[PDB]
Amino acid sequence: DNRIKTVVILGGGTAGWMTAAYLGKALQNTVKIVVLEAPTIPRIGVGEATVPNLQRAFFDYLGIPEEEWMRECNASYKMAVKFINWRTPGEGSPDPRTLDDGHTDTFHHPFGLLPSADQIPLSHYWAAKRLQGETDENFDEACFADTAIMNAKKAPRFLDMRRATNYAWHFDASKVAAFLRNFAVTKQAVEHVEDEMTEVLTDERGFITALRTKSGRILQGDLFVDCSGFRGLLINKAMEEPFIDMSDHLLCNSAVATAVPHDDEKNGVEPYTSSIAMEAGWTWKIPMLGRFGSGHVYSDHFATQDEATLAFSKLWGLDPDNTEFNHVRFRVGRNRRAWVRNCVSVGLASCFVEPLESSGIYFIYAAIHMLAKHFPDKTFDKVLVDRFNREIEEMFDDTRDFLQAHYYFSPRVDTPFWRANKELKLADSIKDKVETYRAGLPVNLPVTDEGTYYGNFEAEFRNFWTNGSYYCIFAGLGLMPRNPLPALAYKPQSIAEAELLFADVKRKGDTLVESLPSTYDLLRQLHG
Ligand SMILES: [K+]
Repeated sequence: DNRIKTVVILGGGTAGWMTAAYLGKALQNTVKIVVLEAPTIPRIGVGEATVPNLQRAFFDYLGIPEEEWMRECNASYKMAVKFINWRTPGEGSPDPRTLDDGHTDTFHHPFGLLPSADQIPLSHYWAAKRLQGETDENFDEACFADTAIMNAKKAPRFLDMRRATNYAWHFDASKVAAFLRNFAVTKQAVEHVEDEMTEVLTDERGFITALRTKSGRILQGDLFVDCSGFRGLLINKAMEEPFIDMSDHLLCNSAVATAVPHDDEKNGVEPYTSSIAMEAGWTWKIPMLGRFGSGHVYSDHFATQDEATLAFSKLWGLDPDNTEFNHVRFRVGRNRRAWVRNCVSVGLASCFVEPLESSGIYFIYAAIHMLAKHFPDKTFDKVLVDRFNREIEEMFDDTRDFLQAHYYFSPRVDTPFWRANKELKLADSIKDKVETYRAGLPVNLPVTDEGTYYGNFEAEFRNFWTNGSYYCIFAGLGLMPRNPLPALAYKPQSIAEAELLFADVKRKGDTLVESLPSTYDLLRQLHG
């Protein structure tokens, strides 16, 4: 028996309890699991957004129904990230300004794969018509019916819970973590030790043999998972793995957040996350029932905590001296290696980017999934560790580049922050993709249908940011192809077939906007 016998997870929150619950299922009762988590001082719940695979890849794996967990964390529905004021100058405002060309400064990044005609995505037929003046429609409204549903604030399900569209979730992270702790302790026999870590004990090879807690108790184990957050108490301190700072790619390094009571009856509930451009970063808005989480992400090189706090307060008309605020300084980048010896980092201890595309929980689920597949024995085969590390670094570096593109192709030059973004270097892989896009070609064409894509985690993981996503961001920000895809000039029958697809998107939008309940009414039914 060369097998791991005990796994010790350092830290709770979403990373620790997701790791514990998932390995609890994956390891089929053959391994003892211990979580060491300090008792937490409650923070105001500032909200978290997600991607659509979360229910199939995580909660369904555990046998937890959607309704059951949503009801315990005041969850709500997300059909997109909506970008506001990313092309126009001025102070932070929740209200979209007007472009020079008359359009409102808003664009959406929704979920779902674009349809095709003649093996060409609908994106390309839209681009051809827009470049030739045959349409004035934006990409998002021409190509996704979700745009019209979100503009009317309708829900992504009917009141009988029939599905109408793709969606993800908004929720209180600290409640999801509590829900998962309860699940893991009562249904999977995870041991919860409520204490702080004071020592990390190592053998002659530098492998961890145990942690000591503040009370003096020693927790022995074979494999250690670092979910300790930005401090990286195992991976960075004890194992001495360097963190690669990537502030030469992304500038924001701080946030100030709160939760804002909201009149759902008067205003309705928006089925989407908003990203509101500010003078020295951007502000998230994550609606739940009765409230929204909000947070201004900023670079402390271009604004002081007080400046940021004032600009954030002015957005929502908060009184800055009579408001509860959380302040965070973050690490941007990743570890040189995520897994060293018998220490595997997951969550913030591993890697982090600002939540501009709701990547946080995804990075956790992906790391845990890959750990279960690369799960070691006590010989810790180096190839197994290497392959895991290689997946984590490519996943992170890919999303990092995608995020950088949101900033680099903003036309804003009104503040030193917006201008500073354009003096950073683009990474090679994203320069290559921009060039491809600019010639009218697709970037990262989806391999498969939407069922298979959101059904099989490996299919999404290998094609996470597809053609549709690059169009949403580049076209949204005003970067167009230099010309249409030249093949389209030879394909009049394919042009006409795409016209039918555009008409289908319009019909679906008009029909569903008439018949769907409001997001508010679906939430009221769900939360009982
Ligand atoms: K051991």
